[PDB]
Amino acid sequence: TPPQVNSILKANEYSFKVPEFDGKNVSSVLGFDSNQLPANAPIEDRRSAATCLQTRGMLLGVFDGHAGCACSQAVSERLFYYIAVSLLPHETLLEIENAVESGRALLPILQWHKHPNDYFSKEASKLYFNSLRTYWQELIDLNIDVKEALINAFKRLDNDISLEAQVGDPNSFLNYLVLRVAFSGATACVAHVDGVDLHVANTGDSRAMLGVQEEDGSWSAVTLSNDHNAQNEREVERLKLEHPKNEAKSVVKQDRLLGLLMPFRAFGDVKFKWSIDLQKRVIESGPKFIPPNYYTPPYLTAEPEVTYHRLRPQDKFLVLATDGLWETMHRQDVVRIVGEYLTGMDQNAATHLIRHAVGNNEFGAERLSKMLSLPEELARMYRDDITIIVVQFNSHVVGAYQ
Ligand SMILES: [Mn+2]
Ligand SMILES: [Mn+2]
Ligand SMILES: [Mn+2]
Repeated sequence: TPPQVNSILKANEYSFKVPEFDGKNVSSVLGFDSNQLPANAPIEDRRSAATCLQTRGMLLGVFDGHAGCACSQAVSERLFYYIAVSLLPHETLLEIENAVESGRALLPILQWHKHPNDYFSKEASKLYFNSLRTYWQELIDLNIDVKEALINAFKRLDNDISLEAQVGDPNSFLNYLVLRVAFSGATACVAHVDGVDLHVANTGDSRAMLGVQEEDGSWSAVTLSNDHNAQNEREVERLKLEHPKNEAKSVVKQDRLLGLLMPFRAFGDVKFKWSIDLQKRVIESGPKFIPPNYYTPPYLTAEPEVTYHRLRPQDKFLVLATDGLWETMHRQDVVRIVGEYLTGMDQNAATHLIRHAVGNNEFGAERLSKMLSLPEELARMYRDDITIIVVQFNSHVVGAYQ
């Protein structure tokens, strides 16, 4: 039914609006819309959005999980904390560690903007907090480039995931959870926006795209991330020269890392990072396939490619999305749809994008009822998990920067 279509499409619909100060719109970001449509019964995509409280920037992110949702969920809830901590000066690190030790009031780090369906891990909260505390203690003892902060946050979260999987936990559920997190994988495409400065750290084949309105009113897509997959020449060459000459033919086979992985960068997936001996010892330690040509590991990295963009008055919005969207529509179509929607040319841009992606026959927003009527088993035969965040910028505030 049409109203059933609306009920299913709007189930995960979410919107946030940056509050006005003194009755005026003062942020470079007006707000954002986000939505998810699953293809797998337990959806393996994740979305996240928060505002830094000790620093000013806002973080938004999409994460495409595979081999389960454990790693996508973990990254969804931890990466922003790692980034925030990496962005803090020594003064705030000291204050946080002192409040932790002396048991005083904890300084707040992030204000999350999460749909009710989105959740944190209750059972792992203490483990995650302990790991992040170790991280910021190391940062203290080691005593502000945003690009390098993002890179180091990504790398440290991945390394902590590996170490936690190795360490286990006395609680059986926690012990199996750390292993599930390390053994599954997740992409991560994250935007950090501080006034007019926009950084995009990308790890995998999710994508961020800027919508730019030209002087004539037409719309144009500007890429802010490079899909890390077989179609990326620089990525294939990077993989090639990261290993000896004998492996130039096997590092990428059938457009896959070692003939297996579609994304060439991701969190978790320790099967492509750990040594054969470490994998064997961990598998036999408690609660199995070694990739082919696994000679000089690691082969996979979570380290992101970081792009920087100074927002301009013509930069109207930014679309973060998993490949569940980008595989369905051309970039130009995505940005044209979103721009026409936001210019009043559905009360949620991401929901409208989903409506187009699923119910499309040369852009006719029909088969939507048929596609949304399919159960878990057949849904993944026609579509992938779809996750979208549309951030709308405040062009007046952006132009105020000059
Ligand atoms: Mn996936
Ligand atoms: Mn996907
Ligand atoms: Mn439409």
